[PDB]
Amino acid sequence: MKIRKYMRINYYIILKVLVINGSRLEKKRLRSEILKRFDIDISDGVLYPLIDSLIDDKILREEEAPDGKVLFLTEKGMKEFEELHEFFKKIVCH
Amino acid sequence: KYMRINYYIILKVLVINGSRLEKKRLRSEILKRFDIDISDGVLYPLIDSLIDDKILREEEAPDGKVLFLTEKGMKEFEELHEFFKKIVCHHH
Repeated sequence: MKIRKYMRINYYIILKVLVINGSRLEKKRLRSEILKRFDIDISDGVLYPLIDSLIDDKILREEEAPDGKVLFLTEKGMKEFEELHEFFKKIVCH
Repeated sequence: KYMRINYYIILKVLVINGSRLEKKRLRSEILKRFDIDISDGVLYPLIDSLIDDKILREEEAPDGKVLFLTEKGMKEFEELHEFFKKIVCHHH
């Protein structure tokens, strides 16, 4: 296996927070969710570009809703999460 | 600069090998231990950068240059390991 572009902790964390919330989360809550679940504070200027890349690569989907935009994890994204989860488990965990 | 995960894998492979490893065996060891293929194009300059950071040191020897994780190096791995472990392993 070669190292691939999403093998970064912040991508894993974003995908994990989606899976945690049943593959659906309002965009305005992502930063808070990450902070409360992982104790990590990602700035806006770093976070939302990561989100954009995921959305434009069809890992995430975004639907415009009246009370904020909603993020969805796609089938492609769930498969990527599973790949990333196995990768990080293999190199980090016992 | 390179993706940080490479830095972690390098330090981990050194720690697993008792903080010492022949430079030539690093690529093979990473593949053996983790089934991860990392290029010499990434590995070698990254090693030089970690040497400038005093994270590794490089002894000359036959049958080749030997890499050593410093005390600084070991502390930096532990910190990063603890950081990743809480995120990834048995989290929530």
